[PDB]
Formats: sequence, C-alpha cells, structure tokens
Amino acid sequence: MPYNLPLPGGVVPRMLITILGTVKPNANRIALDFQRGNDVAFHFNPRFNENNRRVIVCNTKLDNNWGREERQSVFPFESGKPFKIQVLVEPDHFKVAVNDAHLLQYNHRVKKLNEISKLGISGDIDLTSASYTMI
Ligand SMILES: CC(=O)N[C@H]1[C@@H](Oc2ccc([N+](=O)[O-])cc2)O[C@H](CO)[C@H](O)[C@@H]1O[C@@H]1O[C@H](CO)[C@H](O)[C@H](O)[C@H]1O
Ligand SMILES: CC(=O)N[C@H]1[C@@H](Oc2ccc([N+](=O)[O-])cc2)O[C@H](CO)[C@H](O)[C@@H]1O[C@@H]1O[C@H](CO)[C@H](O)[C@H](O)[C@H]1O
Repeated sequence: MPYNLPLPGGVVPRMLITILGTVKPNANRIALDFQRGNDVAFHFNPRFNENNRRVIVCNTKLDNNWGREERQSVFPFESGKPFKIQVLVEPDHFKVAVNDAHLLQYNHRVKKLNEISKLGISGDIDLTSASYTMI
C-alpha cells in the first residue's frame, strides 16, 4: 500500500519535498504521484525489472489517459538500500535529485500548480519520512 502527503496550498515554486526510506529487497517498482483531482500532474516511476532492464518512466495522466512518456536509463535505486528522493518545484519544472545528486527534470504539463493538492507515494519502499518545506 501507499501513503498520501497532503499539500494544502498546492504545489508552489521553491517547494522542496524530501522522501527518506529504504528500498525493499527484490524491489519491482517505486512511484510518486503528484495529483490534481483525477489527473496525475507528475508520475515518477522507477521500474526495477521491465523486460530485463531498469528504467525510470515519467508521465502525466489527463482525462483518464496517460500522455507521451519521458524515459531514462540512469537508475540510482538498489533493492534493500537506503535512499533519498528530493523534488524541487520550479516555475517551469519538477527537479528530481536522488541521494543529493541531480537525477532528472520534468517540465510542467499541468500548469495550475496550486491545484496539485497531494503527493501519493507507493511501491517497494519502507518510508522513514516524507515531508516538505520552502527554500
Ligand atoms: C516487452 C515488450 O515487447 N513490450 C512492448 C509491448 O508492451 C506491452 C505491454 C502491455 C501490453 N498489454 O497490457 O496488452 C501489451 C504490450 O508493446 C508496447 C507497444 O504496445 C511496446 O512496444 C513495448 O515495448 C516497450 O516500448 C517502450 C516504449 O513504449 C520502450 O521502448 C521499451 O524499451 C520497450 O520494451
Ligand atoms: C501493463 C503495461 O506493460 N503497461 C504499460 C504499457 O501499456 C500498454 C497498454 C496497452 C498495450 N496494448 O494494448 O498493446 C500495450 C501497452 O505501455 C505504456 C506506454 O506505452 C505504459 O508504460 C504502461 O504502463 C503504465 O505507464 C503509466 C505511465 O505512462 C503508469 O506508470 C501506469 O501505472 C503504468 O501501468
């Protein structure tokens, strides 16, 4: 099962979200879901073993349909190891860093950031903490 991080004032530039945890043994997937109503503004989905390969899929869900995926092979997650995911919100994109190192960028497709009221956290991880602050 997952956990939901409420974002009362919605997503706003300068917001920094930090997810601390440990990847479960023989992990299959991890998923962060920034939601706007029934839409998923930003889906960050590390897939550990998809067709015998590790890949990170990012996408947006609108009107119950997923859009064009953005993929990358660099994969900084390992089963059973501690991890830290840091997401910085900029006016133009979500900046994702893993273990204090830039990982990727995802340009905003859903533009009304103020409406993105929560962040779903799911997958094969044990959560230590999931919080946010403004920097
Ligand atoms: C392993 C494989 O041949 N994957 C194909 C396949 O993927 C699926 C997945 C689910 C279902 N289904 O629930 O019915 C059918 C097929 O078909 C896809 C297109 O329909 C892709 O061709 C997929 O290959 C993967 O495509 C992605 C990009 O979409 C990427 O290129 C992957 O590297 C590639 O394996
Ligand atoms: C089951 C699976 O492999 N889902 C993939 C797949 O989806 C399909 C759906 C239908 C067919 N088909 O009828 O031949 C092929 C493949 O490929 C999609 C991309 O082309 C997605 O990768 C889909 O997985 C879904 O991806 C979205 C993000 O794009 C999100 O991660 C969903 O949770 C995930 O199921």
